[PDB]
Formats: sequence, structure tokens, C-alpha cells
Amino acid sequence: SGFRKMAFPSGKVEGCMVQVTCGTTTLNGLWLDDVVYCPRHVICTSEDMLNPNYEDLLIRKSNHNFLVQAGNVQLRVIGHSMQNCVLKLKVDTANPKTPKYKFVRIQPGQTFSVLACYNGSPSGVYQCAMRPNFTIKGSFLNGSCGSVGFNIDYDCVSFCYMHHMELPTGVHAGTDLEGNFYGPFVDRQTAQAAGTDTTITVNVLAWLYAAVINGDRWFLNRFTTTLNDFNLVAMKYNYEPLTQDHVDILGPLSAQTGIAVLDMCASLKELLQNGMNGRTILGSALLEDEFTPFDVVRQCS
Amino acid sequence: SGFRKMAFPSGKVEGCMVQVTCGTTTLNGLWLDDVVYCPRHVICTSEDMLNPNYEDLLIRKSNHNFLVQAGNVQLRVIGHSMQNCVLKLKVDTANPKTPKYKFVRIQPGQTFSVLACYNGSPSGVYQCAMRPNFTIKGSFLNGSCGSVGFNIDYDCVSFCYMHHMELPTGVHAGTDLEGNFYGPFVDRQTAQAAGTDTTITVNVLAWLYAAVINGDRWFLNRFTTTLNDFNLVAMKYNYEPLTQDHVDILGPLSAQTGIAVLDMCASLKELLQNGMNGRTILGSALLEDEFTPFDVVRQCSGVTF
Ligand SMILES: C[C@H](C(=O)Nc1cncc2ccccc12)c1ccc(Cl)c(Cl)c1
Ligand SMILES: C[C@H](C(=O)Nc1cncc2ccccc12)c1ccc(Cl)c(Cl)c1
Ligand SMILES: [Cl-]
Ligand SMILES: [Cl-]
Ligand SMILES: [Cl-]
Repeated sequence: SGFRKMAFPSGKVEGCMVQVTCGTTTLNGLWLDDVVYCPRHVICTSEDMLNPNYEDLLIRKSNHNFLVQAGNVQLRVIGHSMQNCVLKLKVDTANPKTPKYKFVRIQPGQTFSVLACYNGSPSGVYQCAMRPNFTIKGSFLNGSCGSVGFNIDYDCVSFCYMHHMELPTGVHAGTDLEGNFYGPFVDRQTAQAAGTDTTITVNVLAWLYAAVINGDRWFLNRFTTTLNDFNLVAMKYNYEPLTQDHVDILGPLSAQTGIAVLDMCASLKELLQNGMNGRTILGSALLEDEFTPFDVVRQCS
Repeated sequence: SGFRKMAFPSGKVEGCMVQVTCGTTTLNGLWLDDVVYCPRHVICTSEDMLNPNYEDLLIRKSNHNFLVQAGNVQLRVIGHSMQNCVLKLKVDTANPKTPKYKFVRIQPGQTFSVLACYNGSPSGVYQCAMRPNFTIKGSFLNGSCGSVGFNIDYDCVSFCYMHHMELPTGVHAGTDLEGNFYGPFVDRQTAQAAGTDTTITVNVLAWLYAAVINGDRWFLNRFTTTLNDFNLVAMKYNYEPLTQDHVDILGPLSAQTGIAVLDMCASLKELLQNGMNGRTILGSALLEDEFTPFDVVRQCSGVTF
């Protein structure tokens, strides 16, 4: 019993964190095999932030301009290349702690663990979701660039995020491990704003199923709804539309608790209309949207 | 920016998790140097748990009754002994991944990271607080017994908790690493109930300081209060008393934000008597009490491990 926001154990990722210094900028790198991955903005100065030409800046760099430090050992950079917004520094030593890994690009609503680092040193691990507006609500300070987001698939680390920047609202933007940004963001100091965020409806439903599994039932009702009527209501509360894919994905939870998805959707509509009336669900006074259907099944079963 | 419930990096503890099997029971062990620590209830059957004589049950056991597995390697148990509610299995191999460590007993209100394990395999890490009623509101399934709670002090792991059982309300009970339970609990199948829980006041104040550091300041007011008047109000809402030690510990956050502790206490007092009025603090509609003052400073300044 119990329901917590739980991150994956970070050990496999800690053994990959290194410090990358270029000129006056110091950030984090991910050392996998003989390659260190990090945000390409590490090569940027004061003049090259508003409109940097990264290809031109990288051509002017030599391997000796990059200082890579793994613990107390300095790694020798023997090559450099760029893949989208990620810089790849080829090193002379393969990381002996390299776990079984994959690079995966995730979709909005998906969750992952974040290993927040400073100067190549892990300081904390927390749990995030990719927001529908493609930002993440992380907890990061200056120097956290290059910190990674990941999930663990048995004994395999799927790297899905690398932190690049903090937007003016305090939310965070970054890329997958192939350097492609999540969202309409660029690694330039140009005026950028996240779109209006919405609630991940499928995750709220998954979390309501977690609450039922844990013995919470006060919010249940005798109503059901059509998918379209549910979406018309949910949208008025800035909730993401619930697709047939989401209904199917909630199927196992629906079978386990005996409550149909559209039946649970009618409970959610009621909660949006009434609020919680001083009650909590799994110790929370707000509806939680950072647990996917897969997270709820893994944590409850 | 941002404020998350953040656990310590778990790597130093993952390298210590092993699987301990005795008869039909399989749970987790903590392998440090040449000793594996685990709950002594691993030696129990169904009848044994009801009314156990652990000294008598352990005397009947041999080293070969314990099956310890570290990854894919079976460790050889060369000794067994009991310290309070923890069983210590001496093994023939010292754990090469043993970090610098300490065994520490924590106080209620103190927070720690839990590495939830099943079959000696770490599956999740989460941050939680030792409640004033000595339970932890954890997330554990069958097989999680032996999972440990810890903090990281520079590069030294301080082990403070080992999971033993789940109470009928779904909350959790366990011991320090010397086998002494936190709270009035016993490792026997008998009727046990956690006392009425209270809110960790010093932690709520630390979290209000974290919200101010993040720019969320609607709850601040012009007022201050006495520690005496605040505690009278706190007792009424099932809040723990705030001591002069707590006021001193909140000092650096008070200096950083420009909000004296008794000034923040007057904000907390109004929040209790009037509610949030539809507003949230750090995206929460409830007052959060699982971040200590040290946790808020560590996160809002970026201390590494
Ligand atoms: C390096 C910096 C950045 O946003 N860093 C941070 C990352 N995360 C949190 C921070 C909190 C406070 C201050 C800086 C934080 C930055 C600035 C502009 C651009 Cl376009 C890019 Cl790619 C990167
Ligand atoms: C081994 C079991 C126990 O509490 N198990 C669990 C421990 N943690 C979570 C659980 C979730 C679901 C089911 C069982 C969970 C137990 C029973 C009674 C006593 Cl007195 C003791 Cl010491 C131990
Ligand atoms: Cl599923
Ligand atoms: Cl809440
Ligand atoms: Cl402090």
C-alpha cells in the first residue's frame, strides 16, 4: 500500500555523469562508452547567445579547448562533432560504468526521473513528466545544464532528456539525446515562451485508478459519459483531450478495479465541477497528472 | 527555479542491496563489508509471526539455511547473530562496493530517501519523512522488507531506516540499522495501530521559505507573533510545537528571504485559521511538511554528492 512519486534508482546514470568545461562555461556531460554528450551551448560566449552560429563556433574549436573531468580524472578529448543541439566529445577512455542503454524520444504526458547534477556531480533525483506544452517542471539551478532524464527498462537505461535551459516562467526546456528539442524551443537567448500548459488527463485517470486500488472511493459515482461529452467538459478546465488510445491504455486498470474508463471519466468530471470539498485523494488536495498508466501498474502491482 | 521532492542519488546504496532467502521467505538485505543486515522476521513462518521467540528460532537455524544472492552470485553465510529486530549474516566476501557509511537513528520530522527493493533489486527511490507518530507514509508492496532509508553526508551514506512491516492503515513501520523500531511497534502478528499523526511545523515553515525563494509570496503578511502564541494556535490544528532549536535552524532561510521566523509563523497561523482561498503554494493546495530546513537549503543552493 501507499502511493508515492517515485523516481528510478539513479546509480546507473550517476556512473555516467562528468563535468564539461569550455572556456568559462562549465556544465554536465553524459559519458557513455567513449563519447561524452552535452548541450552544444557550452561553446557559447557572451556575444554568441542571442544568435549563435553553432557550426561556425564548433569549427573554431580544438579538442584541447574541451576539459572533461570524470571524478578526479581528466579525460582526453580526441574528437568533437554535433548532432542537432547536442555536442558529442569523443574521448580516449570508454566509461567502464556504461550501463545497457538506449536513446528514446518521449511524447507529452510521459514521465521520467531526473538526476540533477552540478559540476558533473549528482545532487538529487526527482520525478518529472513531459508537459503537454513540451516543457518540464524541474528543479534546476545555474550549472544544471546537461542533467539527464531517464527511465529504467529492467537493467537498461532509456535516456529521454537532457536539460538545456530555463524559460522565463521558471519551467525547463531541453532535448532528447539526439539533440532534438522537445517543443518549439531553440538554444538561443531569443524571446521564448512556453504555450499555456494543460493537465494530462490520461495520467489523472491512471492516478484515480491508483487511489481506488489503495482504498480511496469517495470520488466514485454512478455515472458514465460518452468520450466526446467528457472531452467537451475536460477542455473547459484546460484538460488535454482523452483519445481512444488513452481509453485502451487504461483498460487493465479498468479490469483490475471493476470500473469502466468512461465510468471513471464521469468521476473526474464531477471532481472538476465540485472540487474536493476538503477531502484528499492519496494525500493530495489537487488532481495529480504526473503518473502514467504504466507507472500506476508498476507501482501498484 | 522549481521545487521538487528530491531524493539523494541512490547509487551508493544500490551497490549494497542483496536478496536474502530463508525457507519460503525472500526479502532484501543490506550488504556492508562482510555483513548482510535484514529484518529478523525472515526466519518466521505463519505460526511463528503470531507469537515468536526469535532467540529460539535463530538457534535452530544453520548458516546454510540462509541463501544470500548479490546479483547473480550466491554469497556464503559463515555466521549469524541478532541485534534487536535486525538479523546479521556474516558472509565470506566483503562487499567491494561498500561506501563510506554510518548507522544513524533519526528523529521525527527528519527526512530521508528510501530505496524500495524486491528480490534484492532496487526498483524505485523516493523521499519521505519520519512522521511524529514514527511511521513513514511509504509506498511498499510484499517483498519490500529490508529496503533501506538513508541520507548522504558529503560522500558518507547514513543508513537510518530498514523496512519491517505495513500497518492496517497502509502506513509503514521499521527500525534503525541497530534493529530498534521507530515507534511503539513490534515485529509480531498482533493488533498494532499508529498514533494520531501531527504536522511537522518546522518543515512547513522551511517549505514556505522555499516558496518565497521561488517567488510565490501571496501568503506573506505584515504580522509577527510570539513563539508562545504560535504554539497555542499550532496545538489546535494538530501541528507539532515549534521550539527555539527550530527557530535557530530556520535562521539562514530567514536571513536569505528577509522574513523572520516569527513573521513566517504569523503567515502559517493565518493559513491555518483561514485556508488557501483557492490559491496554491508551489503548486500544492495543502501545506507540505516533508522538506526539512536543510533539505530546502540543499535544493535551493545545489549541494552535490
Ligand atoms: C545556461 C542557461 C540556462 O538557462 N541555465 C539554467 C538552467 N536551469 C535552471 C536555471 C536557473 C537559473 C539560471 C539558469 C538556469 C541558458 C540561457 C539561455 C539559453 Cl538560450 C540557453 Cl540554451 C541556456
Ligand atoms: C512481511 C509482512 C508485511 O508487513 N509485509 C508488507 C510490507 N510492506 C508492504 C506490504 C504491502 C502489502 C502487503 C504486505 C506488505 C509482515 C506482517 C506482519 C508482521 Cl508483524 C511483520 Cl514484522 C511483517
Ligand atoms: Cl498498462
Ligand atoms: Cl496538494
Ligand atoms: Cl540550515
